[PDB]
Formats: sequence, C-alpha cells, structure tokens
Amino acid sequence: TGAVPRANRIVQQLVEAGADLANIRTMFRNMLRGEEMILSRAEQNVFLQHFPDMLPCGIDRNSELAIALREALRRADS
Ligand SMILES: [Cl-]
Ligand SMILES: [Cl-]
Ligand SMILES: [Cl-]
Ligand SMILES: [Cl-]
Repeated sequence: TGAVPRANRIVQQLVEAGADLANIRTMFRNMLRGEEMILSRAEQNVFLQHFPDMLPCGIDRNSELAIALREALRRADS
C-alpha cells in the first residue's frame, strides 16, 4: 500500500497502455509545475486511477505518490 509499489503499478499500467515513458516523464514534470498533461484516453485513465483529483486540482509535487512516481519514471527512463 506504500507509495513506491503504487508508483511502480502506475508505471506498469502506463506501459500496458502503450505509453512512451520518456514522454510521460517530461509531461509529469510539467504537470508538477502546473501545466496540464496531453494524454491519450488510456494514459489519462491510468492517471485518474491514482490521482483522482488531477483534472480540477492538479497534482501536488510534495505528495508521497507524486515523489515516488517522479523517482520511478526517472529510473525507468535512465
Ligand atoms: Cl526540463
Ligand atoms: Cl474511458
Ligand atoms: Cl489526486
Ligand atoms: Cl502525501
């Protein structure tokens, strides 16, 4: 139930959905900066499973899950 295994599940689900992780990494960085992500329907649905308030409220860079996801995307892209 920890943030790290949850972030890993996000990455897993993004790959399943056909996402380009390099692109998601860039998008997500910008999202944390306050810029909407341009996602496929499938990619949006993954994000909504884990960041339910994202559309009206954005994503908080200080949240444990956002931190874990940024870490996971960086490691996967490296
Ligand atoms: Cl940058
Ligand atoms: Cl749908
Ligand atoms: Cl949320
Ligand atoms: Cl938190």
